[PDB]
Amino acid sequence: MELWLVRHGETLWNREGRLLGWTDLPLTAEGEAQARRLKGALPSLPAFSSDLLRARRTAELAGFSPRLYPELREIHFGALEGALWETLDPRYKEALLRFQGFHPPGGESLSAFQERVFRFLEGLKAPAVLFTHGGVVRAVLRALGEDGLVPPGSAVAVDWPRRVLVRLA
Repeated sequence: MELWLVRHGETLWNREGRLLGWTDLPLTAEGEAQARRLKGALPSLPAFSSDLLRARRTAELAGFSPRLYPELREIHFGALEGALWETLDPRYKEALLRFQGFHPPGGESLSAFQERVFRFLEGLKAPAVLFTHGGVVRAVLRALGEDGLVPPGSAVAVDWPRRVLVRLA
């Protein structure tokens, strides 16, 4: 089934290479500009969005009226929220780059995170546009034999659960 996965527009932390999970950062002015550029470029399918501000706002500026679901949230980084990637302990840095065996203290394990993501996709009955986060898009791409840290403000279409269709940046 055609699913479009859209990563929220830029926030400050995205520029500054900071871990951003459940911290509810707003879009920057450029992030709003990115979201507005998506309007009309994405098919007007029914929309769903993470309930975090930057996802909700991206959906709105993109011309959608999404239903909110906490299952589309980015992974919770717990004590690592806002952690500087530069000084991130090597054990976490390695786990993230590899996207496996990662469980930030006080936050969500990669396994719990991916389970809620894939189980949300399980409930979709028709093609939809999902406003969500980089970790969610990466979980899907990796399962489909590809990878990618898609930029903020961009989207990927996939034929769940079979293959990736197109990356729109």
